[PDB]
Amino acid sequence: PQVTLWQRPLVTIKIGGQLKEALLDTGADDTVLEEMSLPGRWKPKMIGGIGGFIKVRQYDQILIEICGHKAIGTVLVGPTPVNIIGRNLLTQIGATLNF
Amino acid sequence: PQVTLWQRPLVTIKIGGQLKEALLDTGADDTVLEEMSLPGRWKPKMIGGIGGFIKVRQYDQILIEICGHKAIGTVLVGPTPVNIIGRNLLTQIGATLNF
Ligand SMILES: O=C1N(Cc2ccc(CO)cc2)[C@H](Cc2ccccc2)[C@H](O)[C@@H](O)[C@@H](Cc2ccccc2)N1Cc1ccc(CO)cc1
Repeated sequence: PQVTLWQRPLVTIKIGGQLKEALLDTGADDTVLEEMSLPGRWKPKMIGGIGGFIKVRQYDQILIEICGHKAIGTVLVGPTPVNIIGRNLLTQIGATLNF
Repeated sequence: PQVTLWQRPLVTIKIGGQLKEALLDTGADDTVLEEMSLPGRWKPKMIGGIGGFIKVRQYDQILIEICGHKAIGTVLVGPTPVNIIGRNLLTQIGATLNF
C-alpha cells in the first residue's frame, strides 16, 4: 500500500486481538507500542530514544495487522504514547521509503 | 531513491555545510538532528517522544541534502542521539512508504 498524504502515515494495526493507530516509524528498528492487551511469554527491556529510555516488553511473534495485511513481528509494549512501527515490521509488510 | 535493505534507511544529509547519518524516521513529523551548526535563524522548542521531552531548535529553511539531493526543511537541533528525518523532510524529497 502506498502511503504519502504528505503527513503521518499511520496504519490501523491489529495486535493481541486489539486495534490502535500506529505511527509508521521507519526511524525505529522495531515496533514499539503503548501498553496494550498482550499475553505473557515475552522479555522485559528498555528503549533509549528521544527524551530518555522507556520500558517495553519485546513481544516476539505478534500478529500485527497493518493495512488489512497480516504481519507478525516484535512489538515492544511499554509506556509509549504511540504505537511505533519500526523496521521489524516494515520488513514484513514490505514497506519501502522511495523519495 | 528507494530504500528498503530490511534495515534502518539512513541517509548522509548535508545541513549547513555539515554531514551526519540521518535515520529516515517517517514516524516523526519533522527532521530532528543532534546538536550541530545550523544557519542561525531559528527558535527554541522541545519535542516530547519516547523517554521524555528533549530541547531542539526549530531551524526552518535548512538546505538538508538527502541522497545527493538538495532538500530544505525544518531541522530541530537538540540533544538527540540521531539525525531524525520526519515528514517535514519526507515531503521535500517526495518519500513514500509503500508496503
Ligand atoms: O523517540 C522517538 N524515537 C525513539 C524510539 C526508540 C526505539 C524505538 C523502537 O526501536 C522506537 C522509537 C524514534 C527516534 C529515535 C530513535 C532512536 C534514537 C533516537 C531517536 C522514532 O523513530 C520517532 O519516530 C519518535 C517516536 C515517537 C514520536 C512521537 C511520540 C512518541 C514517540 N521518537 C520521538 C520523536 C519526537 C519528535 C520528532 C520530530 O517530529 C522525532 C522523534
